[PDB]
Amino acid sequence: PQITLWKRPIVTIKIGGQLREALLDTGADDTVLEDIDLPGRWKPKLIGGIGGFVKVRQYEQVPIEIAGHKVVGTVLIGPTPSNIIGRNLMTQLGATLNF
Amino acid sequence: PQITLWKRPIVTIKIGGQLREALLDTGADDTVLEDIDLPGRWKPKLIGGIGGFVKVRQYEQVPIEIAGHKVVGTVLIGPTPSNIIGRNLMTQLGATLNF
Repeated sequence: PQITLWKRPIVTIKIGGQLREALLDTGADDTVLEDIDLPGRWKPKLIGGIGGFVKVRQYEQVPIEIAGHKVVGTVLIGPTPSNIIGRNLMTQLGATLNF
Repeated sequence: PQITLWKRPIVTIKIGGQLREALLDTGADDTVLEDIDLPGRWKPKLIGGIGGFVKVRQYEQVPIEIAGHKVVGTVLIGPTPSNIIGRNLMTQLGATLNF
């Protein structure tokens, strides 16, 4: 799709059989979702850092559908003030900013 | 331009005769720049809020050039971990996310 920026660019995502929403955030390096579970192995990762780091769980090679488009990539599960799709998945979408 | 998302989408800006850089941030409602001065009247604005709000100065109807494209809009001046171009100016650019 072509998404204008008059509103926050919130899209529907499907991940691990869970239907959720998330913000397409070009100011985020990584994807962070709070309200899901994922199976199998993970690795600890520290995010944030201003006033302290937050420990989250890094899940690799995760199949995720974003606004109807299926991709694979890294998903961090842990606290976040909003679900965020970061550049790591937007590059898998082929997503560009255009003006 | 067409900007891919393999790196942070940092662009050159020109504002009030000052050449600077800033991140095109679709996860930001507003534009916030730290390292500039602007002339004339402003209004106080509170931003942030998690752990407390930060007071900044809102400047209205500011002419700003973003990656060579001249627009007009609101600019907040005050502390920010990085200079940010938010959706308020990206709508003035006609900027879309496309995939």
